[PDB]
Amino acid sequence: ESIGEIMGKLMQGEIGDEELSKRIKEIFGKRLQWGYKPTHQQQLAFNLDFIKSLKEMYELPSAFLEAAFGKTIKQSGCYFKDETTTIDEAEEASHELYCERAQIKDGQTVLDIGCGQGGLVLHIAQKYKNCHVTGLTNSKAQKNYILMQAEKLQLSNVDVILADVTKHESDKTYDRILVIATIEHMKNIQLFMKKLSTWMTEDSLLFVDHICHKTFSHHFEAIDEDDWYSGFIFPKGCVTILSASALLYFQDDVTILDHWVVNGMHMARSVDAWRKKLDKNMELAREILLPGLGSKEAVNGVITHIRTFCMGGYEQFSYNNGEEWMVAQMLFKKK
Amino acid sequence: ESIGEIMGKLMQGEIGDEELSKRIKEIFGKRLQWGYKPTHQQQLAFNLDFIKSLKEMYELPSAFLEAAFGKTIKQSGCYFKDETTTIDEAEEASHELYCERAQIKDGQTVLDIGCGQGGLVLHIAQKYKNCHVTGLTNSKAQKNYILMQAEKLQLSNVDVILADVTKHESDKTYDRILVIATIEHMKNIQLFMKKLSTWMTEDSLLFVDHICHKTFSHHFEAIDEDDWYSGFIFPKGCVTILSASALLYFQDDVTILDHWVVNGMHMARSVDAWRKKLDKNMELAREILLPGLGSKEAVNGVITHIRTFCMGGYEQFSYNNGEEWMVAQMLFKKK
Ligand SMILES: C[S@@+](CC[C@H](N)C(=O)[O-])C[C@H]1O[C@@H](n2cnc3c(N)ncnc32)[C@H](O)[C@@H]1O
Ligand SMILES: C[S@@+](CC[C@H](N)C(=O)[O-])C[C@H]1O[C@@H](n2cnc3c(N)ncnc32)[C@H](O)[C@@H]1O
Ligand SMILES: COc1ccc(C[C@H]2c3cc(O)c(OC)cc3CCN2C)cc1O
Ligand SMILES: COc1ccc(C[C@H]2c3cc(O)c(OC)cc3CCN2C)cc1O
Repeated sequence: ESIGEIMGKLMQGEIGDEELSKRIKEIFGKRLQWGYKPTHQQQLAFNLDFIKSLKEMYELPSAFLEAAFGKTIKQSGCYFKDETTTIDEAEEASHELYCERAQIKDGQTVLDIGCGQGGLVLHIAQKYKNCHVTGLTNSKAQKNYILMQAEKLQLSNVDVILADVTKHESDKTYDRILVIATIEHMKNIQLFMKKLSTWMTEDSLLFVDHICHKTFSHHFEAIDEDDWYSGFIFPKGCVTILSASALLYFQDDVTILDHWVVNGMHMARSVDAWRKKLDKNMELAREILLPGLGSKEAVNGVITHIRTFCMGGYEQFSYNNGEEWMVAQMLFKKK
Repeated sequence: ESIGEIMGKLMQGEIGDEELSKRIKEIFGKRLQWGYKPTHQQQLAFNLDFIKSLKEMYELPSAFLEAAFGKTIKQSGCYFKDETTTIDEAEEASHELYCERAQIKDGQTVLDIGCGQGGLVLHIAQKYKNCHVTGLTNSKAQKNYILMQAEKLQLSNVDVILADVTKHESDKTYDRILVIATIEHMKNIQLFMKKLSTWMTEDSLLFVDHICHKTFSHHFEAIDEDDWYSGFIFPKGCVTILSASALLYFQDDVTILDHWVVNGMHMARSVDAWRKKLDKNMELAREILLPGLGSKEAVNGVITHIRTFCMGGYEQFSYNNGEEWMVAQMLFKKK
């Protein structure tokens, strides 16, 4: 059983959902075997080795995005109160959670780093009309989308910075900096945190939300030759899954004030909703993508990628009733 | 079954070792039930609540001490390589571990806070003749003992500061600060850490060793009315057991560089050796104490206290093969 084989059957839609879930679950189970140590002594030795190594280091059309994701195209874990919470409500609930945890108050300058399609930017701007809300994104498409939404919603307190955060230089400081599902993509965390501190004053607060494992850190990459999933989903080996505590060791330039995690079932419910909505709008999605992609085969490839991401994400975050992979949140002030 | 009852039978030597161990083990088991939460979400909420609360806040004759403890009267967890390691060897092995983990080098100024009988002070002074080693203790007896030992061992590089560390004021800085089994007694940790930072330069390192639980923090005090042990051992409610990670949240003035724990079986072997040696020298011990104490009953009381401490300590640190309560160590530099 080779991976070239498994990829073939996967791309040809010949693996049933039940089998696909089972295979991915098995791959995550192996990640758990790799990460858990028999003693806390060894667990910390392993975790500290990961932290020390860290310290030495085509866009989807928005119409397609709107057909797969919730209303504000949130691309991060949402928050589900009820069994009946829709993805749209879940988006809103997690926006309000961030506002509370980050102590957003009317009149503050707010910076959202890696703002995506700007669901959070738009939420804060509308809710707090005296705040000035800046999103920062490296994507031209995202900037354009946010600006269009701000205009449609009669929001005058939004700007977007188009930039690679790791290169962006400014003397500007902000009362509140929010970093949502972005730190996972950052090559140099110590330098990232340091730069963020330079955009803060003594009164600023920094809020970070990231997917985590409760116990250990890992790069999102294949353990063994049998793992076809990790490299399929992330073909760059560029996503890091920090442990729930990893950022505690990155207080060179910022100091922790609070620390939470959100159980993984919330993220699981998120990716499940995306998957279902994508399945629902499958034909429309296929039509939307065809122009920009060329082939209907290249279409199916993109769709398979996204759907499998959702299928795998479900197994990942729901493992052990959400008590393995989950979401970590931290609040810091400047040193 | 009242506690007044249990204390009576205990002081009258009418509780067998097997029963005594069982009762204490049960008390610790209840502490575990109290500390472990069903989700990491709740575990952190509980742990952060403990950390936030923190941020709002007659001497035994040395001859007796020599008859109960190892050669250098180390009053902290030792380190046992073999089944045949004596308490004396265990003392030495943990001294060398500290020297490595704290990166002690010949020629440094070294400060040992809460230095006790100065086993570590004497070890560094003898091993590194160009170091200057200062112990700081609040006990006149300890200062006297260390000074006598330094004189006997022809050590010219030792001084002792007699002081309450929480009141001590000095402009003096040191290359290395060591804090061994002392932070557990500190009322205000944030202020303690802050003061330590003022005794450091950019080149200094701070090493802290403390008893911990791997998962949660707790005051060493009775949970319920059935716990006769906690208040017997520590009648002041003045000992805090931080979690293995708690000090990560105290980086206002210092930054973490490394983090370890030592499995609890080492501490268990420590208190067991003390208990056995005390049992061995029981008659001598009783004789030594009689002058300073008056009654032979007051003697038995002190001995019961110490022995029960050892008996309980064994159950505490050996719980789950040393994977509950254990020893945490951290290395920091100044901010
Ligand atoms: C997983 S998405 C999170 C989007 C948004 N925060 C949300 O929660 O929906 C990661 C975001 O970070 C952006 N990003 C990644 N690397 C970046 C970089 N170096 N500079 C700026 N933005 C970056 C991506 O384009 C995207 O907007
Ligand atoms: C558990 S003993 C540890 C002794 C020694 N470090 C060892 O490992 O054997 C705690 C030590 O801290 C000292 N101590 C406690 N509170 C203190 C304070 N406020 N100032 C100075 N020393 C203190 C005690 O007298 C004792 O020397
Ligand atoms: C295919 O495009 C994407 C769609 C949605 C997300 C949301 C989210 C997320 C959700 C997961 O379930 C996951 O699995 C490890 C990884 C990530 C990494 C980035 N972010 C934290 C990210 C994307 O790159
Ligand atoms: C009776 O006098 C003592 C003798 C030995 C110690 C060693 C050690 C220690 C060992 C334990 O096993 C323990 O149980 C929680 C608590 C403590 C607190 C202080 N220190 C970290 C401390 C003493 O106060």
